[PDB]
Amino acid sequence: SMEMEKEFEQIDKSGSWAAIYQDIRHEASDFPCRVAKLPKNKNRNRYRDVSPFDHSRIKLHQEDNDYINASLIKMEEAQRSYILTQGPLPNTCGHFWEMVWEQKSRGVVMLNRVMEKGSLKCAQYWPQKEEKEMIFEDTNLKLTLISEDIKSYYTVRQLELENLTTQETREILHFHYTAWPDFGVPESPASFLNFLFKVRESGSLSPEHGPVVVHCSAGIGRSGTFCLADTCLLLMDKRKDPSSVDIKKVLLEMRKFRMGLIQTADQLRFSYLAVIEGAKFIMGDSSVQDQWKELSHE
Ligand SMILES: O=C(O)C(=O)Nc1sc2c(c1C(=O)O)CCNC2
Ligand SMILES: [Cl-]
Ligand SMILES: [Cl-]
Ligand SMILES: [Cl-]
Ligand SMILES: [Cl-]
Ligand SMILES: [Cl-]
Repeated sequence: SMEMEKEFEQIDKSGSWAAIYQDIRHEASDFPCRVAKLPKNKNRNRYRDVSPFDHSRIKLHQEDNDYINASLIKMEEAQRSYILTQGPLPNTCGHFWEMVWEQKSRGVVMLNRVMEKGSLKCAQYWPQKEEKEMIFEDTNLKLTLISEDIKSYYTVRQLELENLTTQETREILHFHYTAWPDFGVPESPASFLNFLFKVRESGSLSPEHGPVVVHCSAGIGRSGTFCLADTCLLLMDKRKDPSSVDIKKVLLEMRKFRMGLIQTADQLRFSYLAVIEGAKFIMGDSSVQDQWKELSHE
């Protein structure tokens, strides 16, 4: 029916997802990451092969060291921005919340678990109990769990972030997709889309706020899948025209701002599936959102 559906079926028939995905890797932008590779920043990076480009990196408003492994993905035509970052390290959780503060983000999207495949993919950067708030002494921020709503494959938390210097406080929404394997895919397009539209419905993507912060362990694989689907749905929505959306071109545009977005060919295949199914809602069938909520078994 849609032009991306036709392409999807042709790629499936010819079994060429791996070759399509490798073409994207071959054509993807390459820009320098000199700040990331400075010896003083070695312990601020989780993975030595995952670095922010200098031209798009988020700078901390600190005179000491402004480096965080985070990139501003600025989608000009779609008119949506995202900050993609790695899962914070035990020594960078203060930097992480400093970035959320300085960038005026309303939401944090977390697509991984703290422990995956027997390893620590992300530091425990938010408080798990209301009565045990966290204080980040290096960046002078306080973080309190206000409430949380646990569902079968995601959790939403309300956090309070306080600048202890000025005593201003902000409510941060934490959207935690808990059933997405590292280097894997979500269990259905339905559950992925149900989650994405929860983030959308919260207002956290509004241009009145700073860019939403999106992370997985590296800030590229699952994070890239999430952002590609959202931007493609937004572009389709802006024009009310599925055919104007070239998913591979959009992914290449995003990769001008951070390397390695979408880490497997199956994640690329999955993001086609999410966009194709999300298109039903965009183009005026709001009952599919109800089917997602049911099929996902919240
Ligand atoms: O968390 C993700 O979805 C993601 O992109 N993970 C990535 S990308 C990436 C790695 C990982 C990892 O978690 O081990 C290891 C080193 N190579 C690149
Ligand atoms: Cl250095
Ligand atoms: Cl977790
Ligand atoms: Cl495990
Ligand atoms: Cl960690
Ligand atoms: Cl890659």
